[PDB]
Amino acid sequence: MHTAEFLETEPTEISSVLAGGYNHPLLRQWQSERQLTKNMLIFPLFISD
Amino acid sequence: MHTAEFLETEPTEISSVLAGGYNHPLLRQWQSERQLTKNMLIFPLFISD
Repeated sequence: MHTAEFLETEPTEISSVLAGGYNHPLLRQWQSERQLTKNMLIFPLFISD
Repeated sequence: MHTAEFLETEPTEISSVLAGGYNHPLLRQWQSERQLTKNMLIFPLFISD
């Protein structure tokens, strides 16, 4: 009978662990190199004669 | 009589002109690599027993 196979793993390498930096909603913001603000927007205007 | 002296100047070099990038209040913001937001603040708390 086909059964789930689990390979022999080695101890986790710290260099592999990145999850600690984006496990929370706030972290999603901290992880952004730049946050979206109102004064960053430029609305186009088509003026007619 | 001591009078104001003005030296002979050469035509302005474009590479000298940087003023066009921060002459307006909004430009002061555009010139910032990162803007200050509320979710960037971390308030310290001293809990007593």
